[PDB]
Amino acid sequence: VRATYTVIFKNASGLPNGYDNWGWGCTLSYYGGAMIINPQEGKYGAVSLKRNSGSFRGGSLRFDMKNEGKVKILVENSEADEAFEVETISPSDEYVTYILDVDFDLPFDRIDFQDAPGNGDRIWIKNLVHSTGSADDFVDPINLHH
Repeated sequence: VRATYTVIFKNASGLPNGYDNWGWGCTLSYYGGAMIINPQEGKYGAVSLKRNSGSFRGGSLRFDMKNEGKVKILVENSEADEAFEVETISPSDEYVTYILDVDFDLPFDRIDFQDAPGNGDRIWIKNLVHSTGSADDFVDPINLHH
């Protein structure tokens, strides 16, 4: 089957078009094309990118991230009140591109980036894309565009 790629955002100057942030305990800013999340210490803050209409199903999530502390990646189904941890990512000083399988058995309409250690470490995200296909079959439209 042909995979469907959905670019949520490439360079960000604000929240992605068609998305809200249903997170807590962070302030967000935008510079260099990154969504810059500054969690508040003690809050275990998260951005929870909420798709205003419709849902994704399985597949994979791709994004560029750099991060001062561990970052937990999750997805949620709002109607079902269920969250699913996808991955925890170690600190990195430089952007890394991740492509991760989403093994959640339900559709998801939120994607979360959470300050796992709760110590307020900043998180920088660019180039967030969903594919209906697997992480291994991902043909990256961001790098192709370059």
